[PDB]
Amino acid sequence: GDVAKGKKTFVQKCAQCHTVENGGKHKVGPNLWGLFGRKTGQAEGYSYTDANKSKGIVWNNDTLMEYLENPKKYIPGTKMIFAGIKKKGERQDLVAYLKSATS
Ligand code: HEC
Repeated sequence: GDVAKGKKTFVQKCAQCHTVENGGKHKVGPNLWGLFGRKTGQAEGYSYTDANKSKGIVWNNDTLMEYLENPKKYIPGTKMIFAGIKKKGERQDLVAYLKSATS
């Protein structure tokens, strides 16, 4: 996806609850550094719900694309209160940015 477009999407819809940089602070949600290739709920020092921690899947392009379309559907009981990015293209660009900004 388009990294530049994904960045603006992140700033507009995710930034209020997330940071992505290495050593980033946890806000409403956990810092996202190192997300790809890691199982759900593994950000150091963040208090996740049992649901996010128990999902047991590995975050990557395919799981992030599904999750971001409807967070609560993928992880019922999650405390991430966000409806999701409905457009696939917008979601793909966001994932592209996430991959670039989190490593
Ligand atoms: C606050 C109102 C939020 C907004 C807007 C977004 N997210 Fe979030 N996110 C939030 C919380 C409180 C949590 C933890 C949920 C829990 O049940 O513990 C999360 C979690 C995520 C995750 C999973 C992280 C992990 O498993 O380590 C991802 C990948 C994530 N959030 C992504 C994300 C994106 C890309 C957003 C914008 C579209 C976004 N979130 C917004 C709270 C909030």
